[PDB]
Amino acid sequence: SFVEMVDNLRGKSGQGYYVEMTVGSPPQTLNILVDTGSSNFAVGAAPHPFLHRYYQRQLSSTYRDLRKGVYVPYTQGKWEGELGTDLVSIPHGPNVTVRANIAAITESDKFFINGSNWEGILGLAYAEIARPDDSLEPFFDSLVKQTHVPNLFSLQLCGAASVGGSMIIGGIDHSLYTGSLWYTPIRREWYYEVIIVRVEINGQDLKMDCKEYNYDKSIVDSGTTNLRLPKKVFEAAVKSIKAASSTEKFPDGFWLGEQLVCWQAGTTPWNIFPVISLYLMGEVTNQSFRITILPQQYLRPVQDDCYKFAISQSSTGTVMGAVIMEGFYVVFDRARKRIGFAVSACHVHDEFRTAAVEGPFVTLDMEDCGYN
Ligand SMILES: CC(C)CNC(=O)[C@@H](NC[C@@H](O)[C@H](Cc1ccccc1)NC(=O)c1cc(C(=O)N[C@H](C)c2ccccc2)cc(N(C)S(C)(=O)=O)c1)[C@H](C)O
Repeated sequence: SFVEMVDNLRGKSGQGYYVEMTVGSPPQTLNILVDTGSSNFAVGAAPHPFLHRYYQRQLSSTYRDLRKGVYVPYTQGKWEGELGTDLVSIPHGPNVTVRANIAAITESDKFFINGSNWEGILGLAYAEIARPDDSLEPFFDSLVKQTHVPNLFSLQLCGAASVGGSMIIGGIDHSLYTGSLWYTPIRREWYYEVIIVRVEINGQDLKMDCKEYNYDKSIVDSGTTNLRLPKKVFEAAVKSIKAASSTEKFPDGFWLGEQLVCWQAGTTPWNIFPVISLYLMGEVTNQSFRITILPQQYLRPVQDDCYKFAISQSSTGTVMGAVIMEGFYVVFDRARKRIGFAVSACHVHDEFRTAAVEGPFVTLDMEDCGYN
């Protein structure tokens, strides 16, 4: 069942995790970026400098035009295209074929990435944020109503120059994580929004108003590279990581992601970089759990060893991107309106520290952490 889906994700470092899919009749094989931070299924349908191949509706026996246009803007990049429907299949997924909506991308800007090796995007979030509007069915909703595939999927993103991982569609593969799964409620169903109730850095409470962490939302977004934080939080955090690593000095544009930093290979001072603990709302009253991330997650690798600072500011709330998701087995349990976290089988090691998921913790007034 699920062993066929283990390792069905590929990618280049810093360029995104994709899965193999086929569209149309006869089947057109395509690499599709897996994005929990959006809800449209789209593929390049026109020649592009960065695209090795693209979707051809002309050669599809099954393609149906919807004669509606569509435009989709992300934080990074944008595109427009022609809405249609076609048969879609997942080679290393469940043994099924569904008719799903597909946006055929004819125009785009700063969206496709050179060398990334993917030609499309699979938005796995809810209809509420689908473009043009919620009447356009997202892929996973189509898959669930048309088949007996359970309303659940898991993502295990394995970090660094080739990355890989697993998208378990329809279930939970217990050989891919250690310890117990801890679950946080999905607050409402648009993005996969969660509520962060406490933040620690090297075991010291950031001591911020709970609400600041979730202003105006906090989402789990596999389509985003970084851990993005609200301005006030981000400044609090950076001040703390600086002070921890003040033993060395970096140009200020490093903390902005504008510049790299290098160390002679094998001498990277991981110790002076702190661990970050995010506390998430739990399932029972006054109960939370924490996930802890190593500097090996937010110092992304680019003779020597060079790194980019992968914590950034945001004006759309906290975005728990690949930085957080790598090294965790993440269960998007839509059926039970919850997201599970567990230490990944491909958690990446520190000599004297480890990524963790721990509970139970007690946290009072967790509902006050939510922003309205
Ligand atoms: C459709 C609507 C619901 C709009 N939704 C959204 O805007 C929300 N989520 C965004 C994602 O949907 C989209 C989908 C996408 C876009 C472009 C290329 C590939 C994939 N992603 C991004 O905007 C995005 C991408 C990157 C980035 O570089 N990604 C590469 C592919 C990657 C590398 C490694 C791991 C994962 C992804 C960065 C960023 N950053 C801003 S950063 C430098 O990490 O701080 C943002 C947003 C966070 O609020």
